[PDB]
Amino acid sequence: AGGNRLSNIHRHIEDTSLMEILRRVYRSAQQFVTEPEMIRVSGAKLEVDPESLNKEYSLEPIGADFVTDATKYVRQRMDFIAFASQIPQMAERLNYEALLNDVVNHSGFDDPYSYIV
Amino acid sequence: MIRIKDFNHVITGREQPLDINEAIASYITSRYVYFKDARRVAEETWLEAWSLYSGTPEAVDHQRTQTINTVGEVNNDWRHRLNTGKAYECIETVHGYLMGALFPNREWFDLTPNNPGYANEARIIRKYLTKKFNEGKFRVSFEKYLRQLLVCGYSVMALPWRYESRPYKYNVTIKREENEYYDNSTQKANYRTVTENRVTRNAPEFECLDVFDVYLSPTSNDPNESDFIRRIKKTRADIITAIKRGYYTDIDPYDIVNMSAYEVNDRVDKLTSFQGIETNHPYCMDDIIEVVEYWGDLHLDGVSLYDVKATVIGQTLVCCEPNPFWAGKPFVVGSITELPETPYSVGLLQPNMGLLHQLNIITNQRCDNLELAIDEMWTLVQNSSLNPDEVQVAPGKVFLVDSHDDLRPIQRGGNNFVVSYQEAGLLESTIDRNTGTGAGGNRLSNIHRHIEDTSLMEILRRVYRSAQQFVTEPEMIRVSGAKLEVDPESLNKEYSLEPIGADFVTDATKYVRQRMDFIAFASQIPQMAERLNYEALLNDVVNHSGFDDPYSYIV
Amino acid sequence: VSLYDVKATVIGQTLVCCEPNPFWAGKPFVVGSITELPETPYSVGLLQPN
Amino acid sequence: LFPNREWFDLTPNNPGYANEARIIRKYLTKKFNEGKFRVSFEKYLRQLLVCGYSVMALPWRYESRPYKYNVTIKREENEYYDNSTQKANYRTVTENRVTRNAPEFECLDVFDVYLSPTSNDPNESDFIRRIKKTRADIITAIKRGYYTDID
Amino acid sequence: MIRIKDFNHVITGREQPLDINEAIASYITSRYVYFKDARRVAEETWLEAWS
Repeated sequence: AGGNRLSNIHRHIEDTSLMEILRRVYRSAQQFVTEPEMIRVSGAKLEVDPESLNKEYSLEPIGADFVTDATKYVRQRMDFIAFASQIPQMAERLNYEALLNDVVNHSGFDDPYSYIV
Repeated sequence: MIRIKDFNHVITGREQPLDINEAIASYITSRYVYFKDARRVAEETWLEAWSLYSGTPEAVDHQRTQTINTVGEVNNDWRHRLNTGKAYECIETVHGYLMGALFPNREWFDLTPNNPGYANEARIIRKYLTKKFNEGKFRVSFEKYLRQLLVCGYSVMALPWRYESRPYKYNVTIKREENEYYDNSTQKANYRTVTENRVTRNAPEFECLDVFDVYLSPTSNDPNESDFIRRIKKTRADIITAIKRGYYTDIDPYDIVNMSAYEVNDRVDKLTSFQGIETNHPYCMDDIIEVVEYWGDLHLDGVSLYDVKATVIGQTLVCCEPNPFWAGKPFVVGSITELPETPYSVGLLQPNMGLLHQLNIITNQRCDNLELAIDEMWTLVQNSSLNPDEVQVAPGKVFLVDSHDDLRPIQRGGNNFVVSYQEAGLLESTIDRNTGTGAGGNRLSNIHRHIEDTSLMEILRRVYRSAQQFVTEPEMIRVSGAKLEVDPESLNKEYSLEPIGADFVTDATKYVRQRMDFIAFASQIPQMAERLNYEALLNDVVNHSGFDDPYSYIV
Repeated sequence: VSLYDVKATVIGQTLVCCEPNPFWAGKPFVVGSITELPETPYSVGLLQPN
Repeated sequence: LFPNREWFDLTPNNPGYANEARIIRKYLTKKFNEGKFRVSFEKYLRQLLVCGYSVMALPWRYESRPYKYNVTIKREENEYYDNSTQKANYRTVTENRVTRNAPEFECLDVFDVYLSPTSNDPNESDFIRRIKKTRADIITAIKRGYYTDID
Repeated sequence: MIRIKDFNHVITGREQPLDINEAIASYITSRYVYFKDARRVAEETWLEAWS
């Protein structure tokens, strides 16, 4: 009822204002911020054109539900591994390399590959 | 003179028309006039539904002009111009439920290939469509589209790869700013001049079109296969660009300046006045021209052309060609409650519009009577001592009179407001009970299923077919995360994809669960456990587990 | 002549700046709406119907 | 909209751009924290709810770009003032500072922002803005060469 | 005199305006006036909502 109405309004506002602001901000940052300035502002240790900016250096902004999306992504793999590992003939036939790589990359860490030897 | 053999044509007579361009222009004009004339009552119903939905003094003024037709010979000249917002809240509740059902999460659609050997291409096309939808702001356009559909019972959406929506390159010469910080020696003339290749569009990829500007055939029963007539606002700059590109051929670039100006529809004017913006112009930018765009069949005198796109500027045919889209016209028509003889359906308001008007009338009449029923009044009779300038209320005031009955409060009669309140409550209950916003879940699920099957899935079908037709392998790989000769015949049979909504997760879960249960039953007994094709079982499970690159998980 | 996607600055009936849009993402202004109508850029607020 | 301070994420379309996506996300988070984005968004949303229409101006506008300057000041190198504390004996220094003349994120007024009446997309319409700009800012713009046709 | 070739431009007529700066200034002023005048009722609605 009221929750439904407010959820619809929140969806519309997030899709129209917040995501548009995010899009404008990161595209302007990509246009105007250099590599040394960016790594010096942020915690860390560039030639583009408008055509390629929409093609390969494109980012898609999402709200606070990224934790839920990553949780679903990781849970799909965990359920698949749990089903496959119980049966020996299929347990030997999994690519744990790719499985662990996807899990660590979508586990929500800031430096995920630092946890892989 | 268009080449008739270039079209899907049927020779219906011995003599073909002399000048096919004027013949087609006259046919299109006559069809447009007929479509406008046969839809007169429906447009009035849509406009009064919009007036009921929107709450403004102008909307109330428009509503009070329709109550004679809708409710009947009743009095509606109350000095109260209040609106209850009942239609507004019904539309918003249904809209919120439908948004929640149609886009519950970000993976709201899936493309299942019909040929199992087309899975990689299906996944790549799905990623391309997700990127396309995110870039084209599809959700906002679909929100407008659904609001219009729920209010009017009929809506239209234009999809990308239209001529006005194709992106184009251009050159810009600009002063590039290289430093974040401005110093005391900051001069703009000393900046490096840079010529940049930029890409832009002149029209949105996904657009919600106006029902007062989109016309369908009155005798057609399938809205998506009906003849399509659209009125387009195109600038002289756009027409010059089209002529230079060669899309418009029979019109003069320096006569389009003297070409007739755009005329705004009266219904659109009233709809905008409802919001409070005067689209009526002291000047209309002096730049907008009316364009008549026709999709469908031309039944002329001596020849009939099938599935054509035509463009007319005024009374002259500037474009005429076979439909360049293999999936049909890039316009999707959406309906709520389809009737067996009309292409326009019934909206959520239309069954309840008389009740909405009656509720507004009852509320206004009750307010008019109540404003008079509240005031406390007194009566003073002539006497010798109590003057009318001494009769005022004070705590404990003593009136020095000669008779106790000189000043007396006025006794008001019994007010008949309880019946008005009861009838207003009954009307509100009836409106919520007819709309389905209470059962109610069943009504909303039926509406959601119809909308998903009619509008969203048709949009998905047309968009992925147009992507397969117009998008090349290299740019598709560039757009999607990844590391082509087809024809309309094979397109529907081997390279065919089935679009489904958010229930693909449930489908994959069921598909995996059947195999899981079968394996669990078979593995408990050694005699049957040794006869299982684990290669096939694992392959199907990993392919239907919902991964993006499922074969990367198999050694 | 028709110019597309330009930034212009005017100080009292004189044009003091006119250039192509220097932003690849479009203008740095974001317009927010609540209930978008099919023919208006201005939407419906929460107080407007009431 | 803001249940926690990790209220947004940037997912790259190309899987080879994940590191740069993370750097851009961190840069955007720090910029949002510094530019007082939340208060501006509260004002923006309040205006949007009241009117049904609101406008927000984002950074990298000319009036919001940072600039450097020099100031000559007396640094206080001692924590406690004694009976022989004299400001004239302090160390005179010239410090290089950075600042802005306009906020990076600003909620604009709907009575000062105008759009095209016949446009359907509010974010793709013609934009007209009325700006209160000081003569000092106009002098700075003319000196920097951004304004060329006024004295 | 701004350079037209620097813009995303479309030539719509045979004769370009004599003074492009004044032409653009007049166009912007007319557009501002039109936008302000076409929005008078909505501005009343907004001020009423604020009140």
